[PDB]
This record gives sequence, C-alpha cells and structure tokens, in this order.
Amino acid sequence: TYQYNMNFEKLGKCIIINNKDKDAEALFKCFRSLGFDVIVYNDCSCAKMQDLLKKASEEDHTNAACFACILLSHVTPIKDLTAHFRGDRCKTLLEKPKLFFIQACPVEADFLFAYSTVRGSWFVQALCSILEEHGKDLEIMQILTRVNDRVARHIPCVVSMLTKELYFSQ
Amino acid sequence: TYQYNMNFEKLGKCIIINNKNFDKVTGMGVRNGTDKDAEALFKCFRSLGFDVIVYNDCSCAKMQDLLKKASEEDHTNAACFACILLSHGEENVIYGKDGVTPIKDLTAHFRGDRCKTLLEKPKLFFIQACPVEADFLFAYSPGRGSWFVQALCSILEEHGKDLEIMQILTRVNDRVARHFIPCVVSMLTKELYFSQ
Repeated sequence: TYQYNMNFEKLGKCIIINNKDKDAEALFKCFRSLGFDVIVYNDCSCAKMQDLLKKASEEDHTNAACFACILLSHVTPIKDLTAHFRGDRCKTLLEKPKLFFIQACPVEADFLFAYSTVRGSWFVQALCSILEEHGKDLEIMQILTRVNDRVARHIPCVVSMLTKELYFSQ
Repeated sequence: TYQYNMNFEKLGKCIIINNKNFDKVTGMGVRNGTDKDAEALFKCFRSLGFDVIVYNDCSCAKMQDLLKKASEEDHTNAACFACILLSHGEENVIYGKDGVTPIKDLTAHFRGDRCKTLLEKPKLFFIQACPVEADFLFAYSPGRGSWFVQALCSILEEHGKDLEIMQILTRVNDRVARHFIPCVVSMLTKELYFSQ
C-alpha cells in the first residue's frame, strides 16, 4: 500500500496540447519511452481543450494504471480543465494518479503538477534526459527534484496532492 | 551527491506561530485545539534537532518583523530552516491577531538573494490555516489536534529519521484522506532525509 498499483494492461493515456515543436516531438518519444498511449494536438482553439479533455474523462481507464497530460502555450483557465477528472467526475480514475505537466510563456486527491516558463527549453530537455535513463526505476518526486537541480545548473514549482509513491512497473 | 547536506553544526531553526485568540474587529473564531496542535509539533521537531521557538497570538507586523529578523540571522552552521503556521487563512493569505498578511510576503524574506545564509539550503514552510525561490517547500493543509498535525507527527517520530520529506508528506496525505487533502508545493533541488 506504499506505492501505486501497476498490475494493469496499459500504463496510461498521455495527452499533449501544443499551441504555436522540438519539445513536443521530444516529449512524445520520451513518454512513449515509458509505455504511454500518447496523442498530440496542435493549434488548439481554446474550445478544443475543453471537449478534448472531457472526452477522455468519459472514456474507460479500467485496464489503465494512470493518466498523464501535457500543455504547451505562450487562452484557457487552469482549473476549468482539471476538474473533469474530479473524484466522481471520472470514477475510472480513483486510487489512480492524474499527472498534469505544464509549460507556458475525496476529490483533488492523487493529482500532480509541474509548471515551467520561458533549440527547445531546459525543463523539457532536462526531463526526457532522465526518463530515458532513470525513468522506470525512480519515484516521481525523486525525478522532478532532479530536474530542478538540472535546470538550476543553468524554476518550476511542483504541486503534489498524491497519496502513495510512484514508480513505473508494467 | 543526490541529496541535501546534513553535515552541519546545528540543523536549523523552527519558528512556530500559534495564533489562537484573534481580535474581535477581525470577526474571527477562536481556533481551538491549536494549543494541542502546537505542543505536538513542538515536541516532534524538538526530537529532530530543530531548536524550536513558539510564538503566540501575534500581530501581522510581528509575524512580518519576526521572520525578517530570523532571515537576517546567521544560518551558516545550520543545515536547513523550518517555519510552521497555525491560524486562519484564505486565498494565499493568512490571519494575524490584528489583520491579514499575504503569505508570499512572509516567506519572501528568505528568497536566496535576501537570505544568502540559507542559499543552497532547504527553507521549509508548513501551513495549517482554517535560484530565486529555489530550495523552497510548502505544505499547506477539535478536542484532539487536527488530523494533519496529529497524523504528521504520528508518521514523523516514527519514520522521520529514515524517510525523505515527500515519502513523509505523501504518507501524511494518505492518512488524512483515509479518515474521510493538503497540497505539497516543492521547489527543491535534492532529496532530503532528516539524518546524517
């Protein structure tokens, strides 16, 4: 009970929003490099992100272990996107984590965040360089705090409303 | 190394601000059980090498003037630094006996440029309210104490010397959610266990 369960078919479905391309392409490879069902979206007319998310919120993740999403900007409210995956709002994701990665320029338990700001950026450049190398053998926090170390060698916060540790088995 | 340096003379300070009785003009309830909430934390961090100092029913000017004077100290022989708040709070703001000060104003005193004595050192902050900002961590959260506090030390005197803070805080988040949620915002750069 000290880590999140991983006896699941799919790892999870990864969503990538890309308003505007190196970071996206690099995030794609490195997240599929964990075993993610990755889907990329560009030129997202702000009406998209809403319906785009809610769809996935009404999908089935019973045979999925988790769920990740990534935003890339430079107009859509933060909370109005995440609330689709509330406690009751998406019952297929309970006792399952929700991971939102951001870079621009009961309920609410088991959520994680990471917002960065500005070739491509550092944060991104830094992250993949870990997930490729130490991706499948670290707890999530052990990873992000390593990224903050890497970017500081040249800062993005990290909201953790999680309940157990997070490595990446099957 | 992939973790914070603990080989220091002393650990660090541990300012506790126990706000219980606020003024009437604030129209703010008397936060009860907070004496227990403080004593629990004080006893806990005491047993972790924190030189614990407990402040009580302070004004906003006090809480401001206090931390500033503590930021301007010599923290060189100290590994880290902690500060725990107990009061009423709202949207990124926290009550004093007299008024209301923005939380980001209190912590600002320690921002690496204005507290060089704590640079590359973790500067912690615990909130229970009813390399700019690097090395910062924030953990915002009856008869017995609160859940959070009681559950924290419950895990902290038990595992605190042998677990990383996230391992500690993530653990805390489970037992509070077990009863029925706190948000741990981290800007750290290295893992942090509470021993040598």
